[PDB]
Amino acid sequence: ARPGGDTIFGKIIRKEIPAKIIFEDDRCLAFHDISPQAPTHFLVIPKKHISQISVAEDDDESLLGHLMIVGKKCAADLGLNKGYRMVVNEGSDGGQSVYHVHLHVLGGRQMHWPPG
Amino acid sequence: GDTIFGKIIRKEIPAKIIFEDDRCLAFHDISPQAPTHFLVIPKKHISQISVAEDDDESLLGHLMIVGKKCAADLGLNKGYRMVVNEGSDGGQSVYHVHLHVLGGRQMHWPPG
Ligand SMILES: Nc1ncnc2c1ncn2[C@@H]1O[C@H](COP(=O)(O)O)[C@@H](O)[C@H]1O
Repeated sequence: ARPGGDTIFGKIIRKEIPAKIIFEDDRCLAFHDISPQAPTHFLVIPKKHISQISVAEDDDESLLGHLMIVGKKCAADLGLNKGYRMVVNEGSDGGQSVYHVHLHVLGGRQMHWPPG
Repeated sequence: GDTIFGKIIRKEIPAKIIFEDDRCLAFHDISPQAPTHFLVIPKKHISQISVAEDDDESLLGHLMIVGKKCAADLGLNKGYRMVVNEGSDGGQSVYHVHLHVLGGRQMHWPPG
């Protein structure tokens, strides 16, 4: 059990697969999405492996909130001064493709409603 | 300034409440975009995620944990999408921080 696991995102955490990194600390990593859906589109992920939000534990609250605080700070650092949308996809109906928790941050254009 | 979400927290206008604790409130969205569409909001008036403080971390994480628990209780066993909107480009509709939780249909990509 390599730390962070062997999903795409676990490999990125251990520098085994390349990524365009915006910010890194002891708890999380922010990097650009390889298939962007907006002019700016990045991901914020914990270093701790949690497969999906539906299985997060109560004591994971601080870490999940940290993803949002880092996401909003990275958005400011990238000049997203008109705003942005944060997204978590859970399971099949959420469209989830990578089973390591992650927060999308999208901006640099007008986002539409409904959010998919 | 006050918002309609402040009025909902204070019980001044009605909403279909799903869950409440000492620090947040979850309730069905009045303009639902999926068969299940609810909001989880802090009782603290944070106007937008861009002005949240570092010491709000665990409160924000609490919104997500409450959101995922309410989703399971509402029977969203095939999954769901969580969304926080910021500002004009994000489509933020009320200037009181709120986590959307949507499910009961396939959610699509891009997410708006
Ligand atoms: N190697 C990679 N580097 C950066 N982003 C990725 C990589 N592989 C997948 N993604 C993105 O990860 C997200 C996974 O889908 P989802 O689980 O629905 O959020 C998608 O937006 C992908 O484009």
